[PDB]
Amino acid sequence: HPDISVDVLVIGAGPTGLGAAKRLNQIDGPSWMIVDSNETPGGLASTDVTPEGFLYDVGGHVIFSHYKYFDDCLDEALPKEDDWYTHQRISYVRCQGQWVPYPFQNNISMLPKEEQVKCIDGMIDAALEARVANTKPKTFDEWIVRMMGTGIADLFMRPYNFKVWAVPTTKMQCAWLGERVAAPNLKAVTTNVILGKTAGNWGPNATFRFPARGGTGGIWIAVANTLPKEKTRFGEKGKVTKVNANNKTVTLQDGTTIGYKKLVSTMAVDFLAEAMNDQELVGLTKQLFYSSTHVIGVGVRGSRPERIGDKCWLYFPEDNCPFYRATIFSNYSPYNQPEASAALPTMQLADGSRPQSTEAKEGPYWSIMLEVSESSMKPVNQETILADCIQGLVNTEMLKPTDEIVSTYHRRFDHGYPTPTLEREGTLTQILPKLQDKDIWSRGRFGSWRYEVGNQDHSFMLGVEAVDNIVNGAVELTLNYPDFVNGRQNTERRLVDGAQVFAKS
Amino acid sequence: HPDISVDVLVIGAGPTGLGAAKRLNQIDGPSWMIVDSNETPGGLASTDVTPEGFLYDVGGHVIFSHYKYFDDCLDEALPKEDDWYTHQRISYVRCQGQWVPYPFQNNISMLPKEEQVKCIDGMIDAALEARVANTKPKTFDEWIVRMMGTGIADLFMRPYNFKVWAVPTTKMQCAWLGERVAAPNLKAVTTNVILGKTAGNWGPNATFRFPARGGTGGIWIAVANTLPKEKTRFGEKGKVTKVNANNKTVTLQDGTTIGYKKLVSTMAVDFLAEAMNDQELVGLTKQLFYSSTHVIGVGVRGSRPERIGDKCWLYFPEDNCPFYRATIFSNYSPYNQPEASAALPTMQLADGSRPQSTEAKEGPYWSIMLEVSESSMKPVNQETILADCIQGLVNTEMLKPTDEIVSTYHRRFDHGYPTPTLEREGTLTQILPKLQDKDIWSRGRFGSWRYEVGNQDHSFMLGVEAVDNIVNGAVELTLNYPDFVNGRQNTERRLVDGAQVFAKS
Amino acid sequence: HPDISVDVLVIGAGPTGLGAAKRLNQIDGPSWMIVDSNETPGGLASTDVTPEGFLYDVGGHVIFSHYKYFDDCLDEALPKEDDWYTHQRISYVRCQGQWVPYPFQNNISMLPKEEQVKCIDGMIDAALEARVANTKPKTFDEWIVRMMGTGIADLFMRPYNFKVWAVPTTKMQCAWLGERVAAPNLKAVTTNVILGKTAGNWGPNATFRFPARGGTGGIWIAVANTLPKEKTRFGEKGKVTKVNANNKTVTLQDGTTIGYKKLVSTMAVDFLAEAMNDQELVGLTKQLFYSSTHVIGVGVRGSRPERIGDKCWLYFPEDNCPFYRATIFSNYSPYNQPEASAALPTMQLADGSRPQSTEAKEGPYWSIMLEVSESSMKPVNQETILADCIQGLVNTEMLKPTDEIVSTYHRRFDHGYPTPTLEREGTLTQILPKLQDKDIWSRGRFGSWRYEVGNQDHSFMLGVEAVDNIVNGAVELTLNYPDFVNGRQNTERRLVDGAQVFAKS
Amino acid sequence: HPDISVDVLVIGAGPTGLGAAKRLNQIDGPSWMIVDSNETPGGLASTDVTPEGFLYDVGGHVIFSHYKYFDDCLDEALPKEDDWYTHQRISYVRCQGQWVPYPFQNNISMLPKEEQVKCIDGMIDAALEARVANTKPKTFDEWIVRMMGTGIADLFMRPYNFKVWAVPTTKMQCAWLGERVAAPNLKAVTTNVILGKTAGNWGPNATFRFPARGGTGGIWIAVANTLPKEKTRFGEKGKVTKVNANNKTVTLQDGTTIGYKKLVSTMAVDFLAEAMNDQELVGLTKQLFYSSTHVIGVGVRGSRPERIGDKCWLYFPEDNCPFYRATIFSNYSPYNQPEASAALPTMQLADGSRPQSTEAKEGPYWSIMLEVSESSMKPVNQETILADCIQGLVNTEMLKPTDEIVSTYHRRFDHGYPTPTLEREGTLTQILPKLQDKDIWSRGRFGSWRYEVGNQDHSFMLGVEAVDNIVNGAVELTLNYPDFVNGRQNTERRLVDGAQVFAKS
Repeated sequence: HPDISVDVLVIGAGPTGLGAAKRLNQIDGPSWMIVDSNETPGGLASTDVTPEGFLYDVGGHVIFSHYKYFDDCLDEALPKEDDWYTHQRISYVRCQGQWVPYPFQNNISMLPKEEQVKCIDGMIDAALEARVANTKPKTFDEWIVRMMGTGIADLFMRPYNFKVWAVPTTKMQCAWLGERVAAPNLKAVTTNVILGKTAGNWGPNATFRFPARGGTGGIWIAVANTLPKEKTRFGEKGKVTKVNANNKTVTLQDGTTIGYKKLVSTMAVDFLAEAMNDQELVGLTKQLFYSSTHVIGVGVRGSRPERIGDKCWLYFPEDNCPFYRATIFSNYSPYNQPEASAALPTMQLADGSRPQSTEAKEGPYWSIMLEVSESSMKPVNQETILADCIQGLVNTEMLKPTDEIVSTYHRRFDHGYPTPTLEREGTLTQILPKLQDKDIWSRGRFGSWRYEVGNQDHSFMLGVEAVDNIVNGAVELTLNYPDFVNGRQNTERRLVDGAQVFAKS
Repeated sequence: HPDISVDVLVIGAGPTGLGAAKRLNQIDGPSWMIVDSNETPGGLASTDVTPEGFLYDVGGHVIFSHYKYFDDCLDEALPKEDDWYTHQRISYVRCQGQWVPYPFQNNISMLPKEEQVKCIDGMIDAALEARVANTKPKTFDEWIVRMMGTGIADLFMRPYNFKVWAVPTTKMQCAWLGERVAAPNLKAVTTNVILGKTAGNWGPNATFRFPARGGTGGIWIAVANTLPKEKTRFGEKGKVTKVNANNKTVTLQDGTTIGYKKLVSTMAVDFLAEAMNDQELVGLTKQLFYSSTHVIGVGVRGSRPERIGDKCWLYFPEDNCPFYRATIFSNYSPYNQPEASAALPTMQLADGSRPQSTEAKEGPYWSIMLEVSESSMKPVNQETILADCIQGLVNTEMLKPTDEIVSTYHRRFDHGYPTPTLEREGTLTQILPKLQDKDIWSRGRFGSWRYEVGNQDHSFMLGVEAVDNIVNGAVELTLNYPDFVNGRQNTERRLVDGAQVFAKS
Repeated sequence: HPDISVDVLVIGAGPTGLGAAKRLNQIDGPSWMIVDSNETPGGLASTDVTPEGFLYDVGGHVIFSHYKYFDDCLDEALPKEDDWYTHQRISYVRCQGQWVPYPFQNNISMLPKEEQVKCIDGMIDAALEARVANTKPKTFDEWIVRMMGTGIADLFMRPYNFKVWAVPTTKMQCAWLGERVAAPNLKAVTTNVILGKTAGNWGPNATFRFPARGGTGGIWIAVANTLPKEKTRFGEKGKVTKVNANNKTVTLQDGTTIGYKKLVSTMAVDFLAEAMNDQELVGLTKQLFYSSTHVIGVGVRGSRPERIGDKCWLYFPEDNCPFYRATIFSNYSPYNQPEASAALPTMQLADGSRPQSTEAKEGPYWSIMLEVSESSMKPVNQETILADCIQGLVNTEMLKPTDEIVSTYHRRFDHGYPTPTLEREGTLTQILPKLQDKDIWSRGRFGSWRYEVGNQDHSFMLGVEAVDNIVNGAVELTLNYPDFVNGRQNTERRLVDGAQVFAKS
Repeated sequence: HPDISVDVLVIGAGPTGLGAAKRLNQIDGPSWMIVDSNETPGGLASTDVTPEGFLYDVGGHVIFSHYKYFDDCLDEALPKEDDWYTHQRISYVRCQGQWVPYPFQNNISMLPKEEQVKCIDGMIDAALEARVANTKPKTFDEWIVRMMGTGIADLFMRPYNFKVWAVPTTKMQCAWLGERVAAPNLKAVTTNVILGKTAGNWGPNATFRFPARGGTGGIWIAVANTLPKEKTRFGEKGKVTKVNANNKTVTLQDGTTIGYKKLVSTMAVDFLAEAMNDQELVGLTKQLFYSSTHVIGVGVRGSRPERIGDKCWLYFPEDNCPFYRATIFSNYSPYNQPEASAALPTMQLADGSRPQSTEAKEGPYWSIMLEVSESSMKPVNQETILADCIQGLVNTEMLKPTDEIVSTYHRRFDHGYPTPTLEREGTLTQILPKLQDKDIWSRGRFGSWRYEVGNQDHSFMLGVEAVDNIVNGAVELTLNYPDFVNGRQNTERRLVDGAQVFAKS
């Protein structure tokens, strides 16, 4: 007999676990509890703060929701209008000294005419091939070329994607991209070239909302706060060290044992295999591939520069900087950095020099958040990456050499991106059903390892749907059919369903 | 206040309504009731019997299930191995004096050589066109010709489908057919021709099971018998005559009134609109097209003729008989007709002549069930159709002129097939959301009018998924995504889900 | 017995007859004679002069030679360097207020951007269609739109060709255009649009030579002059009125009879039929279609305007002028108009007004030569066409309203262009063999009626090859295989062949 | 001064040389002479005879004339109807125990059904690929596969062509095949398979004529006999040993010197270079490739067996015989072998054994002529090739083991086929113009090395057209445009041209 027994045990209190917990709490049938090794819930959707008062998410986090249920829970958690700021989804690609509006191909009018020719010629070849194609592309790289042609591929998507995924495009599958035909809109691209037109894919009806305070992490603290505390176990007291799948028992770091009938596990599935002492599963999970993420944060003195303006996130295919993406984090909330009246000494200039003066000066302040990927195919020198990033900011004209840096941040996250390699699906089909047969629902960004359903809303719903499968025999649509859930508005499932309305009568 | 109040009212106890009821009963949450104007549940999945003891379903009813939940309920209803008989899915196409195994194109070796040449030439054209196609077909007819080529299309699918739908193939949409590419398998067809091969699409793996007793109707009587009797009102006492959507009140023939919070309606949506006295909906529903079905049954003295054999159902593209489909119903169960020792006089010979003797003689007996369609584009003389069908059986060499007929059956069903016209969706997307805004779930073969999800299993699940949407916020997948439910094994939803397991503890 | 007998009689001393005569004269074998109704040889390659001293060819005549034999005779006829002027092949298309370098499609960057978009979109459609094309175009019109796409076709080739041929492009064949694939060079076209570039198809090596004196007509007088005078009969005395094909006799206007063994006839073949009093041939030949040509000449006071510059010939697709082509004939030779010291009074201003003064004033002068087509499908008012042309010159900004016109010319040529209609070949393959059966070689622009071998060099060579077929069994390649002779430089036949070298030895 | 001086010297009196001679003789202008090292004209179109009286051509020689001139000279040489026998062009392919009518692909209905399936599947792939093809094949092999698909290519064209050319198909060009599209007639091939039909490409209009006496060589002896004898020098006395291209002098084996103005050389161009002591030409001509031909003749006792019948020539793709082609030479003329009354002993039986009786016995006799190719890529054991051929006759069921062989013949011809390798043209366009610059016209099967114009008529006309180029500036059409001469009836040039008619008056 174990110290604790519940119907459904949830491991992990990032978005996926909290999703499971919210649905269990709403259903209010089977007993349950949720554990996490961290005292603060949120996982990779948490937020750090520097000693100088600059917040950083785990890299650029922008919410786009495909589900009403996720909306209900965020609304419940942060119900006030001033809990949120709304922004247009404004992004550019840095290329040859220019900020090119995303998506890159509709905007090549900004490049020299000789580059436009190369790009259009390439897209003409792709259009003519697509006209007679009768096989689907097999790799990300094939998909990219067929869609963009060679010239456009080489300027952006090819080099950018290696900088993000930390594996060559030729090593990745292309199903995760969805089911749209791999072929150019030659006319649209050419029409904008001819008219000398630029056009971003944002506007009044393409926005996101971002929490007013606490960064992205503020959301998950607040969602977790709506749960009954006695059913949570967050911190050292909730760290899982052993999972005995045959006994349906979990052991915590402090020796506590928890018996379950069903397990929803949201920790990285390779960690789960180890915790299970299951050598066959360990072997299989070791076949999966992932990249690590270095988040670098830079706090800067001054009112926001005109060159920066209302930019949100930015892409960097070029090799004059180590990061693949920069976020103007100070544009997301004025509470992501200190007030103007806060006094801070200059730590260094962007050119790397350090002033002798220790004088604390006032703001205002703005803030840049950078991401650098790492894998066994792309090493990162942790000791110089901060200074390399800062030099990169100078090379891309984001910072002037004389800009005053008042805060810095660097953190490496081991499991950053689950990689859609060619082998991923073959391996997952040997892993997930095996766990399933042991009444283990492994789900989440690393729980089930599928980037195309790896955002905050997807993750949350992987937990919600897992519980719905366990209790109500629901289909796990997000897990098995990402194109299905991503291609529609999912409005049917709500924080208050008919079951609760009828029961309250 | 109404005579009776329930959370969920279900109108109709055909498979769709019975699915809603089974799911409501299993969930055992919201209060509910189910009514039907008929004392015997089953709707179009019911079974009649002649005074001579010959059973007839409402035309050929062969079950292919896409859902475990449906299987669970059938097994619960009729759990004994001897409650069912199993048969291979054996079907042929009557063509030019030959029984051609289905699928037709894989078996044209039975046709004369010069005709094989014309068929293969047509399919080569279709194959060469498919290789460069850059558009999808827009009509059923275009889809047929792209798949088969002209010659093969003209022999079977074109004339057959007119005889089924009672509208030309050029007036129907083709999304209902699913997402497969409209293109020929030229190598499959030529290979069988070169080898002189015939092959049907059946074998030990491709089977169906049929109720031992009571015909298809027997299934639904048994399923209904699992419901709590007190929550059903079947018969004149259960005939709905009025629906007041604004007050959420239903009024029955005998004046009883029922209040509901949510309505699941499975009667034909055009009747529903009439009962709502909603003139706008009456107008829209009159825009829907449907065909009526004449069912003709013929009971025949004699052991099963060799030429008939193990045949199950049969297609008739040709002009020498009015029916589009025949079923050897006596092959489905030995209890679909009287035992050999039962004595019956001969009513007539197949060529229409009087028998030599008027006395009762013994069997054994076999049985043929026929289908003739009717619409505004295809009238049917009810006065002569029985005789025309019988002459058709002689014409197609199903009966010899000498065969002795000991029973006949004819019945017209007004709502037979909901037609996938080009106009169908345009009309339905105006009807269903208006009903939905009134908390009315109109669902079923004519409740929602979509043939591609119009079988017994689809119908049952339309009711189940409607309840699940109402109670648990489930997606109505069968209703909105026919290709999705038909392309997969739906195993998640069970008659005993977690909710019930956890509650029982 | 006839007044004269020769082995080979040549009717007509345009380039074609002169070709036959030149080759007969070189071979110096069979006896021969050449006749023409005009005292001056040259036919449609002759030159008129106005009373004011302005020369006009029969519309734009620019030589491009496919044969060394043709080159040899021109060099013999006019052997001095200063007998000729060399110019680049400079041409433009007048469109929407612009002079657009030929070829039109490589220069649409001069048009408004919105129009550029339409043109490129059309040619994209054309390129994608050509990629899967499995049939050849059957009409001139289909060829055009497949090469250019709709938008580009509509701007130039379609409306221009109707103005030229005086029949719609849908009524003409396309074999005469040669064997190039009807598909666009999409990359060349979009590249120039992207680069904002213009480029004509001329340069230091794309040139023509034009005679220093006497216009094109000067070539043929000089060539004719190299023949033995006593073998020529030019003028009223040389006019053929009757051809008796059965007696192999010809009767001239003055009553003289000529007997022949072989006839090379270069008069229009419809005229030949009438002269033969052959009703079958008369019937067939009037099934052939042709347009008449109006040549309009305008002599203008002043040095060459900058806007005109080095332009040679110009195309006019648009409806603001009646002519289809203009030639800056003063650019071809300084001797095509009077010298600057020559004094001439102004006849009218370009806007039609009277000059201030009637006095004779000095030059210099420049000169424009225009062509207007006429057919039963496109009537021409002979009484207003000159004035309409002059207004057309103002509309197209070739002349200012104030420009001083000092000379005018207008002449109508009945047989101008033999039309490549869809029916042409069907008719010619009935006519030519009947004539051939009577030992009549009917050859030339209207002798054999094929425009694609209808220039000066072709015509000449048609005569040469006819003689070579008659004497030496040579293949009539220019006549039967336009694509052959046009796709190579024909170098083998020379004015001095082995035969004459060995003979003189 | 040289011993003899002529305007035009012809080296070689095979068909090419004789063509030149015949045209020079007709033109009767320049002086000329023709020399040959063999006393009997004919070259590779000569005929040998065994000591037993069996004639053998140099392999199968079947005339198909593209030219009226060639016909004229054959008619003049052998004017009587009894000088020729006419036959249909009957040929078959030996394949898996059967005689398949040519063309192979239209007759695969003869093969086992499973094999027909593989053949049709392969041709289906070829048809679909051809539908979207936009590049031409670059090798003989690519051409074959695109026309036939893999299955069919592998059964006949691939192995047969290696047996013929003695180089792999992947090493040969495909321009020599003409300009017909490389694509299958899928309908014709499947139609014959469906109807179970066979059909040869012969009939009453597909015929050839063969000389009644003296074999093919009889033609050329008779053609040579029409020449003025004093202008010929045939035999050891006419053997060219030295060519001094700079002095325009030729030296014969007996020391005689001949000066020329123009040289028509028909000897193999590699031999010409050596005789010129031109080291550069030697190096170039050594880059050409050729195969040798072994001719094996077999004289057989007996009347023609039924299994042989009216067969003319036969193809052998398979490994069970070393020859690629057999000719039933005794079907071509009754005078190709001894009369029945001729008494000859049996030399061996077809199984290789000694006959029982060594007595001379009577006929009738029939006769088989075989061809085996050899090259550096395909060596042949010359010592055993006769016996291997005879065993091959047994293996292919052409001879019974007991058949009695009364005569054998074997001869190797070093220069047999000029090979259309990928390199051929790059080499020839360096060779032929360099010879042309020296007033040397090198022409013929090995004179100009183009197999596609390498038959008797082609060769003859290469000689004629060379002369016509030299004297009348004619285009050398056969030499430079094989597709042109092969695609039409060349009727213009006759043995009596206009030149001769006019001169005789």
